[PDB]
Amino acid sequence: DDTIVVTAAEQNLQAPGVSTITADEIRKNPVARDVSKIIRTMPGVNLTGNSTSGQRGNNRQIDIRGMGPENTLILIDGKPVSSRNSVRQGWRGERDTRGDTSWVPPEMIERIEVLRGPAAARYGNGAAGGVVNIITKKGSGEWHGSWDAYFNAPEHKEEGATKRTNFSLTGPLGDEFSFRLYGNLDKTQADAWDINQGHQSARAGTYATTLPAGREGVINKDINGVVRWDFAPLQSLELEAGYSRQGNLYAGDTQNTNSDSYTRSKYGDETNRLYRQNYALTWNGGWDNGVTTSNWVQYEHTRNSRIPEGLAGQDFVDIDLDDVMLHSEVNLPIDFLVNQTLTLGTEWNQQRMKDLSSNTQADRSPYSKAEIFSLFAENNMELTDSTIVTPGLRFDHHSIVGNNWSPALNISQGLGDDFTLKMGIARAYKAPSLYQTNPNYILYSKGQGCYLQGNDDLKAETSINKEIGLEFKRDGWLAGVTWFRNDYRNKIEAGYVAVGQNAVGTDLYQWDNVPKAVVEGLEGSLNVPVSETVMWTNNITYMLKSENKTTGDRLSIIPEYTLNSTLSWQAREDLSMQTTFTWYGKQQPKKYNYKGQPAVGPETKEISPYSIVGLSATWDVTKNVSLTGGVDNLFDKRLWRAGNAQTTGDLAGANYIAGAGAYTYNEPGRTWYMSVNTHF
Repeated sequence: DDTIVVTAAEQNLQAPGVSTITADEIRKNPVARDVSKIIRTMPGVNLTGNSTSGQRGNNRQIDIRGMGPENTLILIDGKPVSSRNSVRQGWRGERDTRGDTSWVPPEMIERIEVLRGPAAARYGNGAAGGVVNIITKKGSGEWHGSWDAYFNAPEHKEEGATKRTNFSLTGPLGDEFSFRLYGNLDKTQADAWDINQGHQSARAGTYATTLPAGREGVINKDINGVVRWDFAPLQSLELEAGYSRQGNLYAGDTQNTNSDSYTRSKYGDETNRLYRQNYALTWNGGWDNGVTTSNWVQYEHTRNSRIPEGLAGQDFVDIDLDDVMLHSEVNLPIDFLVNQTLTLGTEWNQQRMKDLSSNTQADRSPYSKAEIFSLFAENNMELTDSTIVTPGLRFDHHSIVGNNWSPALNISQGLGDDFTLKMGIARAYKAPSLYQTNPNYILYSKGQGCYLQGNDDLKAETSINKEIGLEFKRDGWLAGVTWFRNDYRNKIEAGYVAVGQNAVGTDLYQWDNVPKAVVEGLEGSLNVPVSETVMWTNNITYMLKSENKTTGDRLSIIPEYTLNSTLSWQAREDLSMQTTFTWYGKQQPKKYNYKGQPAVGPETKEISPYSIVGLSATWDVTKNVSLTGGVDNLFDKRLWRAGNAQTTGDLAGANYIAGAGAYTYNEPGRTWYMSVNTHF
């Protein structure tokens, strides 16, 4: 019998908490400044700030199932992106990066895999929330190429516009060789410095001329090369090198005085930079035998050169991150008593950091370094014609933190009538950062929270993630309901109790483990082939629970439910159109302030449910030219950041900024856009 069973990894793409977005979907929904705009329309995915304090509220990233953006792991072609680790995390979880879903130009994406909960855990370190694996378009050995451009146009200028243009080339490079090359340039203007004027929370005294800043701008440059050697049947070697330069257009958190202040002297300048270099060597092999192997090595070098903000107690300060990842694995089809494919592998990862942070403040440390070594086995077993079980175990040894065991089990059972029952459970793993495990890494906050330092005795974060799903599927019909729950263990947050004062009576805290937190909810999907030419797709997500069991507070600020819906019409064979609709449930902020007291008055403001609609059309004029036009936010529904979620100062004193509650971000208004794709 020659029916091989698919690998556990492939099987897992069928888990109820996995979604795929195609190049076609991407081409019809042109992205402006970030592809997370399309990733967030998947069920169980939200766009939210790094910190539930509302700080850096206009820097939103992909959050999966309410676990927080920090818990989403991004891979490019299966390889982890560590770049975010060159920027230190703040006291409250804020992180001054643009996220990791903007390294790959949108037009270069073949497809996107979004894995959530149990399916995502096998990827190891960093996957507590989920995995977003970005797959690039591959070349075929013959000449092909593309030349594209995109730009939008906000009806309200305060809102920054985006322009993007890119190209790719691929072809034969000899006998057994080939190459792919692509380059990208994009620019997104920063929002106007006074965009939130007339919307700022109440403030006074030293804060009265201050305003909440809008979104910061960005400038991207990228170049990527790949050489592929197809030396044997089912045998290839692939060498990749790439380079990206990401720069900001400053606005900050309070780009606001009406005065010509420090905030206003930088507004629009590049004050922060990221240079990312990645190099990879990949060996994939196959045999008539059924056996496959995948072995690669990646070296990622990231430099963060930023102008520091504030003080303690224009010149760029740099931080360099080095990451080398080794990965090796074989897939063995096996006929024991039942058909099955055994996967066996190992990974080695080393990360080095070189800083320029000693901080007098009257702690000096040059490097940081850590290694993770891993072993893992997975098996995909075909128990019956309708029954599949995939058990797995991953072993991780972290150089500072020790051993971690991560078991997983996903089951799939056909129930007849094109109905399926699916369940999974897995233990996720996230190791603390070079920063959080370093006693030398300190942070001060005017307060006495006073000083916060590393902690070499931190446990890794862990998470038991579960899901049960029911799905009906056929002929373009799809209906599904999924229940999920994560019991999050040892989340690393700023500590809740001093560990002793200093040489002044000044209190010191550590990064520490929160014992328990929970996230629970429901996911639904509904696709209706309305007509041979008309499709209607929908997904809904509803949150039952989000909570840090230690503070009793929310883990992430997201809509209580989110509904996404697309209605598309294939009018001509070369012409389509679509309308897009999203509806958000209400957004409730934190319940308690920094000193554990109930949020009061303004700090408690919620955003009511709201919706945004878009329309767009794509016309393939020739098999070489495509034009796409659309408008986002058809009804111009807008939101403005009013400041951080909570009150700073004293409402009854002379100096203060009233809290914003959940109004921590700008939803941009009606916007026109156009896309021109040229290809062969």
